[PDB]
Amino acid sequence: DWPVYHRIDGPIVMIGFGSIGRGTLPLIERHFAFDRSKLVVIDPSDEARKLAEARGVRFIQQAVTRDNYRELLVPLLTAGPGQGFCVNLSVDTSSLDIMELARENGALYIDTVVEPWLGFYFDPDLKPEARSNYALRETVLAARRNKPGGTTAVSCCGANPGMVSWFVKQALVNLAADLGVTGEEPTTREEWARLAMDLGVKGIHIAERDTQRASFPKPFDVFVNTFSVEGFVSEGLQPAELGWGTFERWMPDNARGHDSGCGAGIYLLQPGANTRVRSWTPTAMAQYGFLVTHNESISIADFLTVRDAAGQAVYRPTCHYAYHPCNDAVLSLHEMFGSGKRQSDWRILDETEIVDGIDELGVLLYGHGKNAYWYGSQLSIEETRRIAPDQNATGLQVSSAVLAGMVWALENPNAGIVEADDLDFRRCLEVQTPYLGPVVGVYTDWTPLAGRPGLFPEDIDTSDPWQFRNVLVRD
Amino acid sequence: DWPVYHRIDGPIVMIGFGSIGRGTLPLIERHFAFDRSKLVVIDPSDEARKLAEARGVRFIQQAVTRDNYRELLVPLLTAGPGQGFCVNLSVDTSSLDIMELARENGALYIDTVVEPWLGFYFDPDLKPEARSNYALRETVLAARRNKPGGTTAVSCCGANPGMVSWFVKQALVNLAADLGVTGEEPTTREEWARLAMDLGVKGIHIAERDTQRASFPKPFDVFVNTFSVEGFVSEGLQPAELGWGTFERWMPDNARGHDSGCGAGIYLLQPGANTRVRSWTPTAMAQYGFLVTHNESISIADFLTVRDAAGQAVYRPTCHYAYHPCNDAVLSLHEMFGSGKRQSDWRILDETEIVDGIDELGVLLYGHGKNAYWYGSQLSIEETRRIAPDQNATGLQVSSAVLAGMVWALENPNAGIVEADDLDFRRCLEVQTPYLGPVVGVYTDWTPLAGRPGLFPEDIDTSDPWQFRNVLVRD
Ligand SMILES: NC(=O)c1ccc[n+]([C@@H]2O[C@H](COP(=O)([O-])OP(=O)(O)OC[C@H]3O[C@@H](n4cnc5c(N)ncnc54)[C@H](O)[C@@H]3O)[C@@H](O)[C@H]2O)c1
Ligand SMILES: NC(=O)c1ccc[n+]([C@@H]2O[C@H](COP(=O)([O-])OP(=O)(O)OC[C@H]3O[C@@H](n4cnc5c(N)ncnc54)[C@H](O)[C@@H]3O)[C@@H](O)[C@H]2O)c1
Repeated sequence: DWPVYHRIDGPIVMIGFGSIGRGTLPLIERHFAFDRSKLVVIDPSDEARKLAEARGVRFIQQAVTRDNYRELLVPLLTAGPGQGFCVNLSVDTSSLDIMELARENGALYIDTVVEPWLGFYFDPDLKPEARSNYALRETVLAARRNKPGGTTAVSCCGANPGMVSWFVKQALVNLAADLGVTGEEPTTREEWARLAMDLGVKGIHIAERDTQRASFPKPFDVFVNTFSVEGFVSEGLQPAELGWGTFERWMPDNARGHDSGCGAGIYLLQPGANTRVRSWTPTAMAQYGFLVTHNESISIADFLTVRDAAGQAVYRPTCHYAYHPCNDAVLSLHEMFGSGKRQSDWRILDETEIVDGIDELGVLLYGHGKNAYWYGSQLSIEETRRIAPDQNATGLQVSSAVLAGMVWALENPNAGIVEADDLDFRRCLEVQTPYLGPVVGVYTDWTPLAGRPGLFPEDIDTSDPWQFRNVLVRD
Repeated sequence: DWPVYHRIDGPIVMIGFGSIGRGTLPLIERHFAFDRSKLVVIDPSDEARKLAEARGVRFIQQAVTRDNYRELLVPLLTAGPGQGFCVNLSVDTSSLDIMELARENGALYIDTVVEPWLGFYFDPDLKPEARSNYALRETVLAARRNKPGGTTAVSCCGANPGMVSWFVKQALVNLAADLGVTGEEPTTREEWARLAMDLGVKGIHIAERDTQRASFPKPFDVFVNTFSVEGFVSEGLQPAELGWGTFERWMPDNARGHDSGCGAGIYLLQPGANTRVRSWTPTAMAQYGFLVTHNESISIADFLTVRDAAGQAVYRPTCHYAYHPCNDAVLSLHEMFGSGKRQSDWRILDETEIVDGIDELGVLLYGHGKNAYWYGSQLSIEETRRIAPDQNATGLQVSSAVLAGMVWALENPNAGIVEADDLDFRRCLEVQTPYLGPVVGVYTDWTPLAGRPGLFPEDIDTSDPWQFRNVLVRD
């Protein structure tokens, strides 16, 4: 008795059939009506081909490249009779170029990252700033300015970026209610931004702890993760990056801003997966997270910016990832950065290989009158296995978020290029929540200055515990 | 047919019966002749009591403290008929005070660390310099000056500090042959220092990689290690510390020296178990180690110091620990520092819980004509079980070193206060080698600049790859 949300009146082209594609395909088949032969999967991998053949879906074993993407995707997306849907869950392909092609041809589009064409991330002719997610996001914002309106294309609608934007909205509404502030839920961007300002939210961590454990010990010289290894390593080697709040009064010497764009970002001249921050989640309590760059770090800070009449920002929250991956990924990062190079092999943990654990993923709003508030999902691998096949808990949070964005795009098909912060957060969470396990809000009195200073001198700001000065792990 | 080296006619007083005591006692019973009833074990824990009772050995369930150690230990050391042997394998006791008591009463003494009385490691009034192993070692050096000669007391004779001092001497001999350096084998401290200078040894890593894996996944909120958790955490929270070589051109801003003493060391105003360094071992290849303070970092650099007539140091190698512990300890450190406090529970892995792996422990001599040379032990858990009971591979490298130090002290019982660098390294390795598994020398062309600079600017010294400026990892 699963709900069927909408009929798709055209081709469904899934680009990429890795961990997320494999988890999303069953949800698409479950929740949408369409003729079976309308759906086709594109992935160059032989392992992906064999899995698709076993599931009985059409499969085209090809890499989408800058050279072929028009000749390949335009016929597939315009096969008729009506509007198709491009579901982009790949690596090494330009989200912007495919998004623009889909829009030119009237097809809906969704992805989970602003990915560039193969060769971008390690091109030595690029300055660190050009490798930032801020710069990639600005290409999408410029595309929206150049062609406002038109067919809906949802950028960066996964678990994070994606779902966490909806959690921020629900958390802000919950904070206001827990303070006795009633009525008038925000409906415009400026109203959301002023709610965060008015409640005194200084910053937001994307506070995640993955406790999924494997049935085999970590193999030497193998990178192990619960989702894309190539994707995670690629983003881990990008500069550490954060949305930068107006309350901050210190940044590292190797921090830099941007000459252009929305104004909400800084980056550090060091890899994010080797940069630690002090953070907190309900199950982990105090923990280190890695400051891996993510689209929502910028987009959430941008969304919640209040400007004056002159257009200058007067309020903006800090926002960044504080990611504690599964234990085998922690070991994998230690191995990779300690050897100076990528391991010779890698593997993504299948649900059949996971003995227990959860993916605790939420937002940590701090600086307000109740200090810190964590809101998000505590989905376990055991619950995952009972409600959705072919994925672990990490994957289900992502694939259910793509499902939600697809429902929203089908229900709002003339909205133009949108981010997760632009969607109806209540409708999206209504679609996604059956796949999120426990969704809870927890207050804590912890701050980054708990237990500090210790036995060594430290550079801290005791008048403001949540300053980045105190969060960043430094010598 | 294990060799029985000597008969011990006096009391054998073992202070502490933890992981090392439990591995050393069977070796003492195997390799020395004596009546079992002259053994006495002192330990405050019930777990130790039951283990000692299971071996039918006399047990005293007491913590040795500053308030009771004289009245508790003097009768035991002087019970006769022969000369006593105090084997100190404890935590929370003063190595110096117990050592001086033993010498005062004509009893031999051996320990594996310069330990202070309980309370020192976390006294909030102590300046960081006073919490350094340099300072603790200076208390032993002063005792030797104040009372030269006399009954032999062996300070810091475990695997590291201890065995690695003998590896350094053998490695210097191997390097001299391979580099064509001619001359008689050195037989005095000055001649060893001169050999290291003449070979161009810029520095030495105590380069260790523990690959022992457990049969169960790491539990949350449990520190897991292959030896003393309390001792490892205590030394991990002391300042990072190293012997400081004359070739070094740079030290970090938070580095500090010493106004008095042998002059061979610096320390950093940060905990050593959260300080990473770039290093290398044969099985690990390039890896991160932690810069945990160790007595041998100072003692080896001091031993290999060449002075001019004025008394000023003209050559000294850098020397420090570069320790990659077992995977569960790596996770335990990330957990402990990430939370800001010790875990609620801890456990030491038993040989029955270890499924495979080795304790690769050696010395990496670098800066010479063949770049870098690693010499040491690759003892596996499988070999350990075949040759010695009640311990893992980490433990056996330590207990066999205590055995070797005991044999040397019996054959040299009036040598005064001595460090491992002062013992006859060939005789000690003759006793220890049956318990070390493969002992190999390996050259490598790896340097700390391999693959650098990369995607980001780095504060490196391209003129000399082995500078500490290139080894230390900045966060
Ligand atoms: N927003 C989020 O929450 C979130 C979470 C996880 C992953 N992601 C992103 O989703 C994407 C997929 O993650 P994943 O775990 O499935 O990764 P994955 O590595 O498992 O799978 C990637 C797939 O892309 C395919 N591929 C490679 N080059 C291709 C090309 N040129 N054309 C088509 N396909 C190609 C590969 O064969 C592979 O099957 C990644 O880009 C990742 O960054 C987003
Ligand atoms: N040099 C080396 O290679 C090396 C290697 C490992 C350990 N060590 C050192 O050896 C020592 C023993 O290590 P371990 O692994 O056996 O430690 P452990 O923690 O396993 O055991 C310590 C024992 O000391 C006992 N103890 C505590 N307080 C005491 C007191 N006041 N008097 C007497 N006993 C007391 C405890 O009850 C326990 O049984 C530690 O100090 C450690 O730092 C040296």
